[PDB]
Amino acid sequence: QNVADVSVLQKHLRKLVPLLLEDGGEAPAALEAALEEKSALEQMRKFLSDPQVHTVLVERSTLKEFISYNINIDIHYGVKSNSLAFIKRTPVIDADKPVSSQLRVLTLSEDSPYETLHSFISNAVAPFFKSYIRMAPSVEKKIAELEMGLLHLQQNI
Amino acid sequence: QNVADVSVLQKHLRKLVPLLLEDGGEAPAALEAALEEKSALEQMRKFLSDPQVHTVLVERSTLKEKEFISYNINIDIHYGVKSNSLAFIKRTPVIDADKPVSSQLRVLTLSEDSPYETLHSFISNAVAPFFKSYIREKMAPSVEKKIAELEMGLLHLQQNIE
Amino acid sequence: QNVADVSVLQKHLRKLVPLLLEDGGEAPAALEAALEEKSALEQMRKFLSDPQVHTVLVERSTLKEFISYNINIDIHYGVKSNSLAFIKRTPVIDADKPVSSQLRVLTLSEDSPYETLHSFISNAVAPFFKSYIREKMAPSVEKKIAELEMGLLHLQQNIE
Amino acid sequence: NVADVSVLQKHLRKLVPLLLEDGGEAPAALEAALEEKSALEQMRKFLSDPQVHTVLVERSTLKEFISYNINIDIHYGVKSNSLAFIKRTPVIDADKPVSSQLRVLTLSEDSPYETLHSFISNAVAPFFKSYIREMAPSVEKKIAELEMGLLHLQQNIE
Ligand SMILES: [Ca+2]
Ligand SMILES: [Ca+2]
Ligand SMILES: [K+]
Ligand SMILES: [Mg+2]
Ligand SMILES: [Mg+2]
Ligand SMILES: [Mg+2]
Ligand SMILES: [Mg+2]
Ligand SMILES: [Mg+2]
Ligand SMILES: [Mg+2]
Ligand SMILES: [Mg+2]
Ligand SMILES: [Mg+2]
Ligand SMILES: [Mg+2]
Ligand SMILES: [Mg+2]
Ligand SMILES: [Mg+2]
Ligand SMILES: [Mg+2]
Ligand SMILES: [Mg+2]
Ligand SMILES: [Mg+2]
Ligand SMILES: [Mg+2]
Ligand SMILES: [Mg+2]
Ligand SMILES: [Mg+2]
Ligand SMILES: [Mg+2]
Ligand SMILES: [Mg+2]
Ligand SMILES: [Mg+2]
Ligand SMILES: [Mg+2]
Ligand SMILES: [Mg+2]
Ligand SMILES: [Mg+2]
Ligand SMILES: [Mg+2]
Ligand SMILES: [Mg+2]
Ligand SMILES: [Mg+2]
Ligand code: NA
Repeated sequence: QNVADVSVLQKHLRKLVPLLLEDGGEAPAALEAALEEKSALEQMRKFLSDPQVHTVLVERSTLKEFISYNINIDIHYGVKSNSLAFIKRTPVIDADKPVSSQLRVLTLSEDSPYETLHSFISNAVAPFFKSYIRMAPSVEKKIAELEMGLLHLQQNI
Repeated sequence: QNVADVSVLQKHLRKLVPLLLEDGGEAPAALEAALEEKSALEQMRKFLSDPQVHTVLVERSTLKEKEFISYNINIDIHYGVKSNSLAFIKRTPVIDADKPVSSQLRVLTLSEDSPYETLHSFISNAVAPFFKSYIREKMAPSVEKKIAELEMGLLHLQQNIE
Repeated sequence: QNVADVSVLQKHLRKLVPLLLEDGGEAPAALEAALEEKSALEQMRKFLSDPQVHTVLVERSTLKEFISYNINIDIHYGVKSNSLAFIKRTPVIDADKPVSSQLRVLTLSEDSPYETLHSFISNAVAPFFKSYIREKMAPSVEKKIAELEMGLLHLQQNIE
Repeated sequence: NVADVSVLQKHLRKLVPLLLEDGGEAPAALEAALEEKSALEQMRKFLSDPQVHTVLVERSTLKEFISYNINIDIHYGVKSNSLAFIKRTPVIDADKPVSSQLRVLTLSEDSPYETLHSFISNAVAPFFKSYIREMAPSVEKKIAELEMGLLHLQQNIE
């Protein structure tokens, strides 16, 4: 019935972002600028309310010193960007349940995407899948093949 | 080369865990007990200093008694049926004392939902678009297909138990 | 040939822990959480099945009135921990015999370890050993027990 | 406020069957032992007298007829399996749980050299090391010597 208000996501990000993309301390003015952009507000409302929108990215960018943030639905890489991605666990974010129990969180660094994805596949997805299953064998093998593929791309820079 | 002290990871977890595995508030007593276990101190120390240990899992479990909450910290990444977890993966072989801890870790949450669904969601909603976003701007198109096959495979696995 | 299932050990601890580490009553929820950890299941399985693992420790810790349990193979002291140590009598715990006949049990308190050990040596080990030998290296071992007892007594006295 | 003898009896009625029997209720043999006059006096002493440190509950079999006996004296018997209780403080207080005030050690019918070797090697030595890692080195070495002494005594009769 009740979709969470945008302010619930803003408040959550003011607390979470400083822990994951900064060295602690309070939410920087730069992050507050991003949370208040009209575009950002509409992207965040869409994420909260629309079952077809699954993700939101908080991206911290530096230029040569100068820190900037941006909020958008699109999950992507940037050479001088470090990001936090939120994935909804259910189609809509319920105003009546805690927000943290409705999201999955992943961080995405400025490393080569081949390295970052290799690391997530090799160190998290592969053992988590094996832990459960120990078509399933065919999916275990595809995880292994994806891991190798990514390792090759990473080695071939 | 100076390795970060285990207190650096404890302090970080005290702040982060409540935002990700609880509904905010202070670090619960159950978490502090898990952070002070001798076994956990050992596991955390290996994570900080041993290039061969890539990961650490903070696992929050619930038991029916009304619910009893327990935490446990260990290197092994696994699923639990009434467990919601935070996994840390190191970006480099050792965690350096002289840089912020948050800059040296990758974080992923792992819920109590069916792992087929959890993994489908990470592959479909993060791994796929992150990869495609990068290659758009020769193994590469074959890895893109492999991600699509993995995605579909996890989708079918979930569908089969719904 | 048949190794006892981890559930045999869980059941035994559910009954025993409340009498030795609590004031009776039912197995606390804190103990049940410790008993179902994956790390704990693996440690307990290794204790039951592997000749090179001799012990398992059930450790009760207090924080701040907040009680936590943890199960692990390693025998150690903790400043606000009271523990129950099980030592196997044989290399492998046999499924076909009662579990209690296959274990030795020792409790290890939150007291200074000098005092705890002094007490076990002077009140149990010494008189047990003497009872047996009285009923060529044996007098030499008796002397070693007395030296150890003395040494532990002095270590405790030094921090009093 | 010193503990009454019934506090120790009740505790033994619950503990003994877990440690010296295969569970079940306290056998009549244990109840007979807890009501002997000699046992009652010894238990009373244990509770109240600073110079009595220990009490043993000893389970004996005769070819199987089961017998129990409670006495202060800690000793081995070839047909006996025992539970030893050691007081942590000079007297046992009624106002605190009795379990918090005792140390417990089981003592089996195995060769005493083997039982003692096992306690020293698997409990005392790592417990002491864990502490002195977090005169002490001389005691660590005496532990190792005792361990070795017991090992050799057991090997010699194998
Ligand atoms: Ca912007
Ligand atoms: Ca634990
Ligand atoms: K924008
Ligand atoms: Mg700023
Ligand atoms: Mg960039
Ligand atoms: Mg949806
Ligand atoms: Mg708590
Ligand atoms: Mg501990
Ligand atoms: Mg739960
Ligand atoms: Mg783990
Ligand atoms: Mg600093
Ligand atoms: Mg991170
Ligand atoms: Mg992933
Ligand atoms: Mg299907
Ligand atoms: Mg069994
Ligand atoms: Mg409890
Ligand atoms: Mg061992
Ligand atoms: Mg305590
Ligand atoms: Mg062995
Ligand atoms: Mg065996
Ligand atoms: Mg001390
Ligand atoms: Mg001993
Ligand atoms: Mg009674
Ligand atoms: Mg005394
Ligand atoms: Mg006697
Ligand atoms: Mg040893
Ligand atoms: Mg030693
Ligand atoms: Mg020697
Ligand atoms: Mg010899
Ligand atoms: Na008698």
